[PDB]
Amino acid sequence: GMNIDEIERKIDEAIEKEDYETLLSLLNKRKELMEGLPKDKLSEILEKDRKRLEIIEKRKTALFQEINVIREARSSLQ
Amino acid sequence: GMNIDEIERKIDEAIEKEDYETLLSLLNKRKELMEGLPKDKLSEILEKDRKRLEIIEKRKTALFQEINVIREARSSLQK
Ligand SMILES: [Ca+2]
Repeated sequence: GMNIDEIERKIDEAIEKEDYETLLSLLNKRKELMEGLPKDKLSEILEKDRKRLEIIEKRKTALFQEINVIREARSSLQ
Repeated sequence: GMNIDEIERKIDEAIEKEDYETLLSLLNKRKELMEGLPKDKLSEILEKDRKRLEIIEKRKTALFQEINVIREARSSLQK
């Protein structure tokens, strides 16, 4: 078993490497440990998750920008 | 400026490197030359363009897959 702090560290690593499938699995592993945490640690993990979500939402808007440039190229190839 | 052969080569280089802004620019430069080309070079270019469309469409689909997994991660984060 990995401890909460060790999964927390892999979660941020996954996010940085833009490895979202691995992130998914870590969050699902973390889901088991969530119910037996003290309230202060839980609240800091949830606060941290807001910041994590800000990171991937910026990555998502960048993917949409790159998709759109390919749409321009596609029109220009046609 | 550059001739058609050099542009076509840089175009394939831009596709490989995911440099779609440079592709756009190169395609604009090519569109000026298109009118003057022989019918044989035009058809060569149209054929290449098909394969090129396949490559960037495959890459656009890959990006959407990333977006789709990202949406799942958000859900799992938003509990
Ligand atoms: Ca992975």
